[PDB]
This record gives sequence, structure tokens and C-alpha cells, in this order.
Amino acid sequence: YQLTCYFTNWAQYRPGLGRFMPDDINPCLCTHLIYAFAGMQNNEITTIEWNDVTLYQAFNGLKNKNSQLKTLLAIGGWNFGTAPFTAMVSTPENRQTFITSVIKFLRQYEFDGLDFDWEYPGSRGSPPQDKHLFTVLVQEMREAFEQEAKQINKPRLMVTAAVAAGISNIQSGYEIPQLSQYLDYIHVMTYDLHGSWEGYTGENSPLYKYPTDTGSNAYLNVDYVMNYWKDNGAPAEKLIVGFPTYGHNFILSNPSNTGIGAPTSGAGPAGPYAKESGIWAYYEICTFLKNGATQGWDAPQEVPYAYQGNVWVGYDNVKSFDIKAQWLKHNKFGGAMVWAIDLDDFTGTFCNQGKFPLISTLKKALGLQSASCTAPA
Ligand SMILES: COC[C@H]1O[C@@H](O[C@H]2[C@@H](O)[C@@H](NC(C)=O)[C@H](O[C@H]3[C@H](O)[C@H]4N=C(N(C)C)O[C@H]4[C@@H]3CO)O[C@@H]2CO)[C@H](NC(C)=O)[C@H](O)[C@@H]1O
Repeated sequence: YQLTCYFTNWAQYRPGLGRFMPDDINPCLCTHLIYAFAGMQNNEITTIEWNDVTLYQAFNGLKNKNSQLKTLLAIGGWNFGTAPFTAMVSTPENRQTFITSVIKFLRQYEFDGLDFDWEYPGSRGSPPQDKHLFTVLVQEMREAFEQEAKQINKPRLMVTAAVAAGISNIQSGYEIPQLSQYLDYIHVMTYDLHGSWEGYTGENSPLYKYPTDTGSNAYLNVDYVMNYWKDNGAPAEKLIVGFPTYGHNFILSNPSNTGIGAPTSGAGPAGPYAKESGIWAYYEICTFLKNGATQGWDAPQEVPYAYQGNVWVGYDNVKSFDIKAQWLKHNKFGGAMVWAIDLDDFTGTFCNQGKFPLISTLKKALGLQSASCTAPA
């Protein structure tokens, strides 16, 4: 199995114990590390933070401590939108300009591949032709990577993609069988499945449906989403299950109505470290639990929740990560990806469960505890 972990270049700005840099990553924890995010300018890949080059160096330098570790650079993200992707795929000349720039960039900065995070082809402003043009882009990149590998006599750069979990988004976004042929891995974003936008409490990454999930709501779980991708043409072995080390929080409309599907009035408070409205990092959730919140367990969905006063959070813990890991193995998927390494309790000081408790749970369950960890020759 793969254990693929995303690092974010804005974690560096968090106060005190929240500050997370590339050198805070245990090089032995994950099989793959992915750097979020690169941007785009004039159809070429670019940095987005002032110190990205320094951070790339520290990030890829982790490979000097683990000979088997591979790194990728993710381009895009939710906030990036679609406009630059649409313009880039719109002409073969623009795609060539992009692919050329990517080969140069990855080789220059010592990344082992590119993770596409276009959210998403065919939606959020992206026109219908982008569904097919995305397949074309990925194929051209894969083939360019194959050709480059042989011309310079080095291992081939990887091409992967982070992909939608929403059924409507998948249908308008991806030619699954064709896309699957050229991607090395498919990073399925099986989280953000519920949020305050719905006006009631719901889980971030439930494994199964809740009894009340009717109609299209029955699609809002990890099991349905992974199987949808599989049944519609993606090989299980290339499919990578999404694991969140954060939760979504809510303001309860009634403080003593605290179950799944309880009325909410909006997003819950930003955390004191990550400072993200409606989102708490796992370690931020541990503070909530320490401060007296009542622990809940969503039995049908195999995930925890917690509440105190008018604040409710749906999230994942060691227990739920373990349950999902076992399910993943039973279903013979390629492994797990984690958003994000910097949101796990990396210091170990918040949750008292050891350093990186959530990702460590996956490392153990996926048979990677004895994985080789030695500097390269
Ligand atoms: C809100 O202020 C903090 C900080 O936000 C940065 O934006 C990022 C956050 O909103 C991320 N959310 C969480 C819960 O971490 C968000 O994460 C998305 C990501 O875009 C998607 N891509 C993937 N994978 C697997 C490739 O997974 C998804 C995750 C989880 O939903 O990402 C946005 C950025 O897209 C700000 N940064 C940028 C670059 O906009 C900024 O640093 C801000 O201060």
C-alpha cells in the first residue's frame, strides 16, 4: 500500500506550536509526500509563496534521509479555481508550453512527479469540453514523462491527480477509464462530504451512509465514492482513499439537539492555530475534547463527533482511521492519502497519542511499520 501525505506551504504562518515546516516531517512516516501548492502564470507552472524554493529544497531534501521516499508537487487546489487550467488546455500549444515547463520545474527542484489538483474540469466555471481536454492533458503529460525519462536515463516522473468525490462533479469532470490508463495514482478526495452549507450537522468523511441519507445523500460516504470510481473504470490498485486530519465544525441551532442531522445556524469557530472558519485541525479538536466537550460516536458511519454548548464538530480519530484502513485493505485499493500532515498532532502535545497519531495509525495498519528507512547511497 501507498501512504501519501500532503504538506501545505501556508502551515508556516501558524502561531507557536502550529507552525509547521518541511523539516518537521518525519521522513519515515509516509511513502509519498506531496507539496501543496504550485500555481500557474502564462501557461507555465510557478511558485506561489515567496520562500517556496527554499521550502522545496528542505522538502525534497527529506529524501536524503529515506532512500525509498518519493515526492510530488501539487498544482492548483480549491482556491485556485479553474480559469488558468481552462486556458492552458484550450490549445495544444498551451498544453505543450505547460508540459515543457513542468518537466523543467520538477527536475530543477528535485520532485519525482506532478499531482494535478484541478477543482474541477467541467465545473466551477470550467466548460464541458474540459472533461475530455483533461484526459488529453494527462495523456500528453504521461507520454512526455515517458520520453523524457529515456532521453536523460532517469526514472520516469509520476503523474497523479486529486479528484472529486461528488457524483455530479465526477460525471461532468472525468473520462474515468481513459484517464485511469495514464495516471499513476488517483487521489480521491473522500472528505468535505458534509458541512455547514447544508444547515444541519454531518460528518466530514463518514465510511458508510447514515440511515437518514436518502436519494443523492446516500452518495455522501467513503464507501460509495470509492466504489463509484472503481465500478466506472478506475482500477482499484490505482485508487487512493482520502483521509482527513481535520474536521468540520458547526453552530448548533439547539444546544441540546446534538446528533447527526441536528439543525445548525452556520459554520463553527476558526481554530486558534489554523485559523480556518468552520475547520479544526485534529490537534485543535483535541483541545476541544480536553476542554470538556462531550464525545460522540456515529456508529453507522464509523466516525467520531464532539459537542459543547452550541459548537459541534464532525471529524476522524485513531479509531475511525483504523476502521477505514481495514476496510481499504478488504477492498484492495492502492492505499491512503492524507490531507494534511501539518494538521495531524505532529508535536504529540495536544492529543497525548504520540507524534503524528493519525498518520502513524495508517502506517501501522497498512503494513508499513517495518518499511525501510535509511539515507540513500
Ligand atoms: C483559511 O485560511 C487559511 C489558509 O487557507 C489556504 O487555503 C487552503 C485551505 O482552505 C485548505 N483547507 C483545509 C481544510 O485544509 C484547502 O484544502 C483543500 C485543497 O484545496 C484540496 N486539495 C486537496 N488535495 C488532496 C490535493 O484536498 C483539498 C483540501 C481539503 O478540502 O486548500 C485551500 C487552498 O486551495 C490559503 N492558501 C491558498 C493557496 O489559497 C491561505 O494560505 C489561507 O491563509
